[PDB]
Amino acid sequence: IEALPTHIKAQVLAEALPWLKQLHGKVVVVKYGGNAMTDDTLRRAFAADMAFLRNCGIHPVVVHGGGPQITAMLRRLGIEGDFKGGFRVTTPEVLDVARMVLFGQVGRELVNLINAHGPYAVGITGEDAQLFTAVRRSVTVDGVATDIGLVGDVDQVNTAAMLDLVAAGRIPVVSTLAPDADGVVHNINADTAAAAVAEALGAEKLLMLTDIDGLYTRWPDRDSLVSEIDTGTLAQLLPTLESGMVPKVEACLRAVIGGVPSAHIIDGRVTHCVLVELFTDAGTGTKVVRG
Amino acid sequence: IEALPTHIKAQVLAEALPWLKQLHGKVVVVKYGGNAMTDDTLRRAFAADMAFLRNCGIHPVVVHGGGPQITAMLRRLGIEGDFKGGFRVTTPEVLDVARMVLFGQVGRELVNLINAHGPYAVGITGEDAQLFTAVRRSVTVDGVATDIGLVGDVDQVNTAAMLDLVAAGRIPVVSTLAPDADGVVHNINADTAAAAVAEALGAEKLLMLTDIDGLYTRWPDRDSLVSEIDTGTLAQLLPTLESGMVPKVEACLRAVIGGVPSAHIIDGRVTHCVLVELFTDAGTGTKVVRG
Amino acid sequence: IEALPTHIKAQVLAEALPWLKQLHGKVVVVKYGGNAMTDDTLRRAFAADMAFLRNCGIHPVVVHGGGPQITAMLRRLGIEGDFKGGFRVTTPEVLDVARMVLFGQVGRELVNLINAHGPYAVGITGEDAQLFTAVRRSVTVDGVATDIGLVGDVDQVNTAAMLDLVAAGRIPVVSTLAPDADGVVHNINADTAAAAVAEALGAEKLLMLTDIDGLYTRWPDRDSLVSEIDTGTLAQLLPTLESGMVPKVEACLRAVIGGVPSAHIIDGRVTHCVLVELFTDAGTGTKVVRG
Amino acid sequence: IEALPTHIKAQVLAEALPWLKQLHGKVVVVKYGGNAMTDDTLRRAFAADMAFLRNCGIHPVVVHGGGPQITAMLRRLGIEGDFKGGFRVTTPEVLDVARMVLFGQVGRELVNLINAHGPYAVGITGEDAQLFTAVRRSVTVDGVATDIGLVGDVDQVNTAAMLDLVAAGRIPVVSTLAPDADGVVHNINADTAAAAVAEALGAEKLLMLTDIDGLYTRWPDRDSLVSEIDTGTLAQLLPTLESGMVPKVEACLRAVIGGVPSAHIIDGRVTHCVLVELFTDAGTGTKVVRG
Amino acid sequence: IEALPTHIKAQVLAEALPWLKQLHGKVVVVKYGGNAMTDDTLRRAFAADMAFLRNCGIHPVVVHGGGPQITAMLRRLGIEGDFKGGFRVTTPEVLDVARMVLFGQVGRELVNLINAHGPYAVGITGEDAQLFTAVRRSVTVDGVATDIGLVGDVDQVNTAAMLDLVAAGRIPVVSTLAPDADGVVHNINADTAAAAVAEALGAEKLLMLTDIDGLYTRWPDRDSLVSEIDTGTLAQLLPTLESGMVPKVEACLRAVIGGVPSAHIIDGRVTHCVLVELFTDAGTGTKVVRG
Amino acid sequence: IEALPTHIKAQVLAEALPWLKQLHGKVVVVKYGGNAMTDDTLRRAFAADMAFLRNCGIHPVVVHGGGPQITAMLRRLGIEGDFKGGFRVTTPEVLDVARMVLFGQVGRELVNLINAHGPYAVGITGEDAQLFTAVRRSVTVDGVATDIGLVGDVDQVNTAAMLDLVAAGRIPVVSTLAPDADGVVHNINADTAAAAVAEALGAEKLLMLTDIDGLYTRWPDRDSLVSEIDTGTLAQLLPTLESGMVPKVEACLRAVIGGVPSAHIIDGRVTHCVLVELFTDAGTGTKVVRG
Ligand SMILES: N#Cc1c[nH]c2ccccc12
Ligand SMILES: N#Cc1c[nH]c2ccccc12
Ligand SMILES: N#Cc1c[nH]c2ccccc12
Repeated sequence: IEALPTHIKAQVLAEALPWLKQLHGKVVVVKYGGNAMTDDTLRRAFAADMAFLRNCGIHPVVVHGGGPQITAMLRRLGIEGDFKGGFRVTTPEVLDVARMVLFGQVGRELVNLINAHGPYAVGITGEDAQLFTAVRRSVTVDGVATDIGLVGDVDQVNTAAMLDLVAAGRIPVVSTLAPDADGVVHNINADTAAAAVAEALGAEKLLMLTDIDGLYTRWPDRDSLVSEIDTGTLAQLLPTLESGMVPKVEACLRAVIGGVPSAHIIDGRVTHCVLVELFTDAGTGTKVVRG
Repeated sequence: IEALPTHIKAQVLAEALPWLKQLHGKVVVVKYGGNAMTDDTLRRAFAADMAFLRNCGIHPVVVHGGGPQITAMLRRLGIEGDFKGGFRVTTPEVLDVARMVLFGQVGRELVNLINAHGPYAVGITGEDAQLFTAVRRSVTVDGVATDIGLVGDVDQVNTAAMLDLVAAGRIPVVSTLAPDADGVVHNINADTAAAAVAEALGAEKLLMLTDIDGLYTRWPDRDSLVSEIDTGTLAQLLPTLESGMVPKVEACLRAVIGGVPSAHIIDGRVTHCVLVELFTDAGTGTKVVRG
Repeated sequence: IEALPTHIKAQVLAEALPWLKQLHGKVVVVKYGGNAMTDDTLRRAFAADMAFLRNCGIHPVVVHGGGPQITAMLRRLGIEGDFKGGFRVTTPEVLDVARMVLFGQVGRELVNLINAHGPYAVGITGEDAQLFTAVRRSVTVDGVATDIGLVGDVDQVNTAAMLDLVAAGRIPVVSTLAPDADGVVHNINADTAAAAVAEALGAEKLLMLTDIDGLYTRWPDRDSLVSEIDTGTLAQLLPTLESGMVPKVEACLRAVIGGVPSAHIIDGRVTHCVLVELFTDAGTGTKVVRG
Repeated sequence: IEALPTHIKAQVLAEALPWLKQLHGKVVVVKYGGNAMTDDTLRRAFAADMAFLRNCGIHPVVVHGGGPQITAMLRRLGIEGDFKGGFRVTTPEVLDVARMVLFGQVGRELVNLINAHGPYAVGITGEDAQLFTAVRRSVTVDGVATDIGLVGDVDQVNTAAMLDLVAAGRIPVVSTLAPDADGVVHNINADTAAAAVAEALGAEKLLMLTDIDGLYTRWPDRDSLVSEIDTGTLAQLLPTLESGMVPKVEACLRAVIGGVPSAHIIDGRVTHCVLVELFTDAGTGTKVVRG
Repeated sequence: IEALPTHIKAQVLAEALPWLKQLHGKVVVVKYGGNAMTDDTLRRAFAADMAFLRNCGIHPVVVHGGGPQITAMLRRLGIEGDFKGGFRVTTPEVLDVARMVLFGQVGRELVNLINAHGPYAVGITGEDAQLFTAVRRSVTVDGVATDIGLVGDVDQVNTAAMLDLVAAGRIPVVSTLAPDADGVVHNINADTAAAAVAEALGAEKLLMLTDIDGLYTRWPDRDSLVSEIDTGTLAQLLPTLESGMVPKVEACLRAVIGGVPSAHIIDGRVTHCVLVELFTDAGTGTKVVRG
Repeated sequence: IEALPTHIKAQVLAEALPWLKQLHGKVVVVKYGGNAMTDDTLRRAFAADMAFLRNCGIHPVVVHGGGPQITAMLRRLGIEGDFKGGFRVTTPEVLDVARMVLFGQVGRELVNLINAHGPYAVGITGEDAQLFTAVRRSVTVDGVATDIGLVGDVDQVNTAAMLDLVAAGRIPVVSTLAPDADGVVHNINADTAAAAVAEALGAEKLLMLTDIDGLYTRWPDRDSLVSEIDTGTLAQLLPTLESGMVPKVEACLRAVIGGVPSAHIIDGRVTHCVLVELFTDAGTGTKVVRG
């Protein structure tokens, strides 16, 4: 990284300035999962980027997933699953495991990585300070939508308390569990919870780290990768995409329709993807705006 | 509770007033473990008492343990232990389990119980916002003090950040894990961590919930239960007590010598023990002051 | 008070918690007169209860009367009265006496009693900082309503200045005198002034200390004492009650219709009546709500 | 006042500017008694001057007396006095009268006069919010100093609470009564209480309204009126002056020695004496500084 | 100024009080030019009056002109002018000169004069902190309105930033230059800029220092000088006045129609004209109100 | 700038993070002159870098020179100079010119350039709000140090007011003129004024833009350019350097000895020199630390 002439290091730094202005003082929600979360080099870069944002006076909020880690813990504990469609039923037992893996293991790693740069990160769920609630969701399994246990969608968000915590300079690292109106804690899909947090906080950008270059119109035609797309066009192509992309795309729609200026699907396999998507025009992600 | 004449309900309420004045605006650290934590009726009463304090403008801080729950999880996961003396060696594997049980299971239950009364509780470890650090401790096993893995004593405490969180009206529920100066997370004995938090925050009282009526000079002589005792006298009798009481008593000494006006050993088997110790002179606990 | 088992002292304390939550941070206006004001034991209990409220983060405002003390001072000064109906005409001379007795004697005693518990109470009239104004009221004497001198109803209240003084932690002790729009000070009936203060400050409760168990439908039928009643029903029975109860009931109507959630007529002959009405369900008072 | 050329109205206004700068944002304690308090034209001018100060961002504090009004009330009430030396013994009965006359009559008139210009004045004694305490004083009667009842000197002053009330824009009008360390209210000489308030608040000036042109070295030699004098010189001539001037001069000494930059003895028989002493060099008063 | 009896110095000071109340805490914009700006004695008096206002808790804002000083500098620099009608075309060269004379010479003198009394004045243009913008204005020259270069009218004003600077206790001294929406700096007529600042800041008064006794209906009939006039009447006589008075009168109309309670045309040849217009009823100026 | 692989744009951005942390919330004083100030491309880059810093929550303070522009204006005005040694005597006439060129021309250009990115810059001298004072300096001309008119060194700095203006988010652009203790304005060398501002504000870095690669031990030996040097070593080589470097080096010594962690001499001929010196390790400047 040293053979690079310094007059060019200068220019890439200077070229960040219009995005520094656009995001100064603003909320950016980042959904973090996939290989950016399981590879050690990408993890440390991700944590360093959160520290970066925060040392620019930008206000990151991290929502994390952890599907595979829950599955591994359930097998270690010998807890046999029930499955309707392709969905595990989350019994009270499974939720306790989900909660202790998400909040007590996965969240901790990111909190510690970020905090290597300063006292920034703090972990939380909807349970803490009543920051958000859940409502039980059913799923559609080849016809009759059905019940699959303590699985929810975000209900209400304590917008005021959340922004107080951010204005105080903290980086909330959110584990997606929250109580319903009766105090019963549900597990919430992390992609959609990111969308709901972004909308409630008036975020400027939703960033969705995913394990793909970006959105493909006609996968796997290479000459079909899009750079930008509107929600209306993104509605009419939703029924066509691979299973893995549906939650990430529904999140971007639910956010951008909800007033978030842009949602982005970026590649988490790229080192410092966040820095390149926010401060560079050479990003590989795809940007969703309204229309 | 209705056959009680109302002129007497009045008097017990009025008799709380001098302790309301003494504790208004003040920090009270409560170590919470034992049967007050495992029995459902005592749990709900404990949570309701934390809500009480907080609706009197008193500032509770809860430090919780969970030794037995860690042990059960380790057996469920089939993780065989190593033991020096009577101490389990906490390998990196054991700490990950300890942390996920303490923060992701035991802390969650108390947060949810308290939050049934309002948005008060928030869970945290030393990892969050760098609130406190640990330093590795060795243990003395019948002679040569020795190493037993990632087990620590509290090092430094971010007093300012902690009191900000309390002045904001929150009830921190602390899980005793914290990073050392190198970012490596240790498990801290909860009794001694309570003592260190109390001293750092300038608490007015340390409350230590324990499964005994109180301190016995000469157990099991009944006519030996003390009501109050000074630290100097409490130093010279320390080498004489049952194994279970040593950490609770060392905590009270380390706190009261450190400037906390009084530490109390109260019985957690009593419903609403906190209310009776703080707002009543008919408490069964034993109070430690300096001298 | 010591032969009472401690597990029962606990329960009556715990049973206060839902009213602590309901009133935390809220304004409670208390009209204080009668035998709770002239008996020494009831006085000290009343003052101690105001200190209690204030050490729970509740915000009491005390409005006091003093009819009989004015009369005694007038006789001591040999000032002969004029009477239309049953009403003394308050000449400029009588008002100067009323003001100096109410503010300079009766208010002082309560300020001093309360302040024995801390720097809480501060005395005031509408004259101070222009906190409220009066408008001259006429009275109805068996037909033609007529003039009886410098006697008023509360006009406007400086809501902002009043709540600043309360948020500062003070317990205003109000003597009901205020200037009209021309600077001429009037004496205001204390019961109705309490109602107007409660409505202006957005109080949660109006407490009216009176020398009776509570409201009787058909006095003196014992089996006619009510526990709760709505304003509409309380309008249609108003023309039926003893002379002494009319101002206390008109106050509760004017307050509850004005948005105060509940007004209460409680017995000031009961030691710590305030504590039992606020923090106990075994109260003897009668509660007025809208409907 | 109209035949005066306007170029000269201009100059006297401009000539106030260096005292506006000196006193902007500062505390001025004014002892107010005598004929400035009993003549209606001088009263209204005094009140208007307090409003003036306050509309210049200056912070007046008024301490008032009222000796003669107490005496008249005692005679109206037929309360016979006891006298040691020339001093009335203030029994509990006399104090109740003193307090109700000072706070409930004399203070009220000034509060109302000032408040004709805005919501500025608020009345208070040491009893309110524990603003100051008294300590019982004995007197020297031709030899053996002796006890004369509930008469005190100011003990401690709640400097913080007092300046909060002033920074809030209020003009405290102080009646000199305060409780001792046991809650027993004493009457304090107003001249000396003014001196103690001035010293406690870090006032810039003490103003002492008195019924004389100013200090005379050798009364009644006309060519003996002084314009300025230091405390050391003012100590050595104290044993020589008329009885009426001793309390006013002891006040100025106790204040200026206590750090108040200057104390002034001005003539309260002069309309707007305060304005002329503060904003004009043509004052008739006498100024005391240290040395 | 000493042969004046002191009882009369008192009365003129006391007679200022109702204007102190009216303007306490309020914004007063002062247009300053003409002989009050070029004569040394009038300059120092003007600066002293700004200090006066500020030491009364009044908030002056000074807008200054400087037409003749620009002309002299242009001749010193040998820059030949172009003239359409009677108007100099302000080329880029002329504006650089105008800006450096207005901000770098004329503004500096007033800043320094005022600051002799304290740290009050601070100089600024629309360029600083984007405090206001300009829009290019054309002029009407005996028919076809035409372009005369970089000359503007005030466009938008950063009301919030301006009042922050004033609430901080500063006296802004404004040089009328500001950028247009494209960053190109224009010179703004000072009289009309004063009117726009007054309206944007919600000033209580606009003061326009001019070199005349006041407005004459039928100049030069002496018996035609007016003391007060409404905007409607001031519209219909505008087409009749001398060239020099049109900008001063258009300013007063644009301000008073814009909600400023009164605009005043006062004589800047009078020492301390500001003090006499604000704090005296013997002013020679003419007051404009709406109607 | 597009043929650069994006994984490398990422790394140079990520490599800025440790200097973002070091300077977040801190003061950086930048002396700005020379060719970075006269070339249009370097000007716009400089202004953009100030906007950059400010959108990272860093607090730049710009001190500017302008020697050559003063000289040109003096010749345009035909003002003949007097010279002792190589120094122009600054008469009152020369200072008025210096002040109007520095504040009214050179400062304006930078204010406008920076403000193209937002409302950040505000121009000021020591005259404004009494922000700093000067003391007359003499010079040493081949022996006898002598007087050269109204030329000064910075005396006192209003540290509090200056940091208020910066905490408010403003970028002060300072023109080095200030009054002495008698109100007489002096011109201050900009290099040394930068050093004094840096020391007074507790800056983290002093940046000195100069027209050279950096400090040469033995100019013009190329193999003599230093990267870092301590003050003690920088004292003993000071008597050896070219005339142009002495003020820049004396500034760095006076700053670093005064507690500023590092002063830097960087090349203003390099586009975005500020960005490369602060956020890159490939800088060409030379850093001065204490020792
Ligand atoms: N709200 C909230 C919080 C939950 N955990 C925390 C740790 C430090 C500061 C704040 C919070
Ligand atoms: N407002 C008001 C007050 C009237 N008297 C007082 C005494 C202490 C504090 C505040 C006030
Ligand atoms: N806004 C603004 C300012 C422009 N110059 C200033 C000098 C001192 C304080 C504030 C400002």
